Amino acid sequence: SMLILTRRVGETLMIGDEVTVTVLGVKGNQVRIGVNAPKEVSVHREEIYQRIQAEKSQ
Amino acid sequence: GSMLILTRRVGETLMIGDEVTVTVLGVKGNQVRIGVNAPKEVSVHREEIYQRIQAEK
Repeated sequence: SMLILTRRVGETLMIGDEVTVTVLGVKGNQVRIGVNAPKEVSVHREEIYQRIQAEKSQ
Repeated sequence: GSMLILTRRVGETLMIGDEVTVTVLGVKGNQVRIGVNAPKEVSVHREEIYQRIQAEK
Protein backbone atom coordinates (compact mmCIF):
# COMPACT_ATOMS: atom_id res chain seq x y z
CA SER A 1 0.00 0.00 0.00
CA MET A 2 1.22 3.54 -0.76
CA LEU A 3 1.55 6.01 2.10
CA ILE A 4 0.49 9.42 0.83
CA LEU A 5 1.38 12.58 2.76
CA THR A 6 2.47 16.19 2.45
CA ARG A 7 5.93 17.64 3.07
CA ARG A 8 6.66 21.36 2.82
CA VAL A 9 10.04 22.70 1.74
CA GLY A 10 12.37 22.19 4.70
CA GLU A 11 10.40 19.22 6.03
CA THR A 12 11.76 15.71 6.39
CA LEU A 13 10.47 12.16 6.17
CA MET A 14 12.21 9.31 8.00
CA ILE A 15 12.22 5.91 6.35
CA GLY A 16 13.38 3.10 8.59
CA ASP A 17 16.03 3.78 11.22
CA GLU A 18 18.69 5.53 9.15
CA VAL A 19 17.19 7.05 5.99
CA THR A 20 15.86 10.59 5.63
CA VAL A 21 14.23 12.29 2.65
CA THR A 22 14.08 16.07 2.74
CA VAL A 23 12.30 18.52 0.44
CA LEU A 24 14.98 21.13 -0.21
CA GLY A 25 12.97 23.28 -2.59
CA VAL A 26 10.33 23.59 -5.28
CA LYS A 27 10.53 25.16 -8.74
CA GLY A 28 7.28 24.84 -10.65
CA ASN A 29 6.60 21.11 -10.95
CA GLN A 30 10.20 20.32 -9.97
CA VAL A 31 11.17 19.24 -6.47
CA ARG A 32 14.77 19.37 -5.21
CA ILE A 33 15.20 16.42 -2.85
CA GLY A 34 17.88 15.52 -0.35
CA VAL A 35 18.21 11.84 0.57
CA ASN A 36 20.55 10.82 3.36
CA ALA A 37 21.18 7.10 3.71
CA PRO A 38 23.80 4.71 5.07
CA LYS A 39 26.57 3.66 2.66
CA GLU A 40 25.05 0.18 2.29
CA VAL A 41 21.72 1.61 1.10
CA SER A 42 21.66 2.60 -2.57
CA VAL A 43 19.58 5.53 -3.82
CA HIS A 44 18.74 5.94 -7.51
CA ARG A 45 16.38 7.80 -9.80
CA GLU A 46 13.86 5.31 -11.22
CA GLU A 47 15.25 5.54 -14.77
CA ILE A 48 18.67 4.47 -13.44
CA TYR A 49 17.21 1.83 -11.10
CA GLN A 50 15.43 0.11 -13.97
CA ARG A 51 18.63 -0.18 -16.00
CA ILE A 52 20.43 -1.57 -12.94
CA GLN A 53 17.82 -4.31 -12.51
CA ALA A 54 18.00 -5.20 -16.20
CA GLU A 55 21.79 -5.60 -15.97
CA LYS A 56 21.74 -7.57 -12.73
CA SER A 57 19.71 -10.13 -14.69
CA GLN A 58 22.75 -11.62 -16.46
CA GLY B 1 25.93 8.13 5.88
CA SER B 2 25.98 9.97 2.57
CA MET B 3 23.83 12.69 1.04
CA LEU B 4 22.28 12.53 -2.43
CA ILE B 5 20.64 15.64 -3.86
CA LEU B 6 18.50 15.19 -6.96
CA THR B 7 15.52 16.63 -8.76
CA ARG B 8 12.19 14.88 -9.28
CA ARG B 9 9.30 16.34 -11.24
CA VAL B 10 5.69 15.46 -10.42
CA GLY B 11 5.17 11.83 -11.41
CA GLU B 12 8.84 10.93 -11.02
CA THR B 13 10.19 8.39 -8.56
CA LEU B 14 13.35 7.50 -6.68
CA MET B 15 14.36 4.14 -5.19
CA ILE B 16 15.97 3.54 -1.81
CA GLY B 17 17.40 0.06 -1.58
CA ASP B 18 15.28 -2.55 -3.33
CA GLU B 19 12.11 -2.27 -1.25
CA VAL B 20 11.36 1.45 -1.02
CA THR B 21 10.13 4.00 -3.55
CA VAL B 22 9.31 7.68 -3.15
CA THR B 23 7.14 9.39 -5.76
CA VAL B 24 6.32 13.06 -6.21
CA LEU B 25 2.54 13.17 -6.62
CA GLY B 26 2.00 16.92 -6.76
CA VAL B 27 3.18 20.40 -5.86
CA LYS B 28 1.15 23.31 -4.50
CA GLY B 29 3.20 26.34 -3.56
CA ASN B 30 5.79 25.12 -1.05
CA GLN B 31 4.02 21.84 -0.22
CA VAL B 32 4.77 18.60 -2.01
CA ARG B 33 2.43 15.61 -2.12
CA ILE B 34 4.52 12.47 -1.73
CA GLY B 35 3.72 8.81 -2.16
CA VAL B 36 5.88 6.30 -0.29
CA ASN B 37 5.95 2.55 -0.90
CA ALA B 38 7.73 0.53 1.79
CA PRO B 39 7.41 -2.91 3.36
CA LYS B 40 5.08 -3.34 6.36
CA GLU B 41 7.99 -3.61 8.79
CA VAL B 42 9.59 -0.35 7.64
CA SER B 43 8.43 2.71 9.56
CA VAL B 44 7.74 5.99 7.75
CA HIS B 45 7.69 9.08 9.97
CA ARG B 46 7.31 12.83 9.63
CA GLU B 47 10.49 13.94 11.38
CA GLU B 48 8.80 16.60 13.56
CA ILE B 49 6.21 14.05 14.72
CA TYR B 50 8.78 11.34 15.47
CA GLN B 51 10.78 13.84 17.52
CA ARG B 52 7.76 14.61 19.70
CA ILE B 53 7.15 10.89 20.25
CA GLN B 54 10.81 10.44 21.24
CA ALA B 55 10.56 13.38 23.64
CA GLU B 56 7.56 11.93 25.45
CA LYS B 57 9.73 8.85 25.96
